[PDB]
Amino acid sequence: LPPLGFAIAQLLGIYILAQAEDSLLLIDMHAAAERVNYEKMKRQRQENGNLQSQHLLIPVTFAASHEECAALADHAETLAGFGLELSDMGGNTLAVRAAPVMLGKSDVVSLARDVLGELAQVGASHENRILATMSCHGSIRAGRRLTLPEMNALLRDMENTPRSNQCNHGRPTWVKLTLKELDTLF
Amino acid sequence: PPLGFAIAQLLGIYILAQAEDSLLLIDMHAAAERVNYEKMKRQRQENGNLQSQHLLIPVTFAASHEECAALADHAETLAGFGLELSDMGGNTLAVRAAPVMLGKSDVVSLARDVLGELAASHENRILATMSCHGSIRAGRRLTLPEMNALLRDMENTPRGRPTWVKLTLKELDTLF
Repeated sequence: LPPLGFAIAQLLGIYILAQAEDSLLLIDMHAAAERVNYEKMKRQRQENGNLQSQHLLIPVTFAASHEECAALADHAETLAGFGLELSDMGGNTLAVRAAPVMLGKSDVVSLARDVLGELAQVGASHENRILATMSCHGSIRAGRRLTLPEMNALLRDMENTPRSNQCNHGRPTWVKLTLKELDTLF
Repeated sequence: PPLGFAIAQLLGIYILAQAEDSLLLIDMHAAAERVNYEKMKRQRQENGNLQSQHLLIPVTFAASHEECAALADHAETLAGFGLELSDMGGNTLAVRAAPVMLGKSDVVSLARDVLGELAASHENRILATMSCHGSIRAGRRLTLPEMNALLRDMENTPRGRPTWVKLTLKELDTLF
C-alpha cells in the first residue's frame, strides 16, 4: 500500500508534514481529522445505532447550567447513544463518567455541553449535530501528536473514508508543494 | 468506620457523622438511651447488680411519706440498681450513691422512679424508665472526641424510633 504519504514530523503547531514519492505534504491536522471523525462517527451511527463509548478516570466538573440538568433528567438513553454518559453531582452541576472514543484527550465538557444543550426542545430529528458541533474536538487543537507512530494513523484518514478533497468549506487540507520546490530557492 | 466519624452537632439534638457514604444524623439522646439500656442489662444479668458510685454533696429529694417506708422495705434492690440512699429525717431522703454510666443527672428522678416502683417482682424498670436520664438531654453535647465514642453506640450492642441516617440528598430535593 503506497499511501497518501508517510508522516515525518510536525509543523509549528497546526500542520503535519509527510514524505511520499512526490514530496512532503502539509496535512491540516485539525481539518482532516474533523473530516475523518465526522465520517467515522456517522458510519458508526448508521450501524449499531450508537457511538462507541469509553469511561475514564477523573471526571470533569461540568458546572451544568440549570435546564441542562433537566435535559439529563429527560431520557439519557440518547446521550448513551452519543457515547456520552454523565451523572449529576448535586445542585446544578454534572460530571461525565464516559466520553465517546475517537475524540477523548480533553475538553469533554464542550462535547457534553453541546449534546446536552441540544437535548432541549425535543422533536433529535436533525442528527446533524454529530458534525463539527459534536466534532468540536477534531484532533489535537495545537498540542502534540505523539512521536510519529500515530501520525501515520491520521495519514491513513481518507483511505476507505469518502469526502476527502473538498472540506467543510472547500479549503484544502493537504498537499500544495511538489518535488519542484527548488524554485523557492531563487 | 462504619457508622461514620462525628464532625459536629445540629442545634442540640443531632450529631452528624461523616462516612464514606454521607453524613448521618444521630439522635444522640435516643442513641445514648439505647446504649445505656443495653449496657445496664448486660451489667445486670452478670454480677447481678449495677456499678455504684459514691458522690460528694448528695441531693435530697422530698420523699413522699410512703416512699420512706418503701426505703424501709429492702434497700438492697436499690443497691442492686446502683442506688444507695439514706433518710435525713422527717420525710426526706438523699442519694449517697448513684449508678455509673448515668452519673450527673436529676438523680432524684432515677431514685424516685425506682422507689415508686416499690408499691414486687418485675425486672424491666431498668429500661427508659431508668434510662430517663439517657445522655445529657439537649445541651452540653460534649465535643467531637467523645462524640465518636457515642458514635460507637450500636457497636457491641444490639437493639422505638430509629436513631440514624436520612441524608440521601433528600435535603437536596427539599432545597432544589
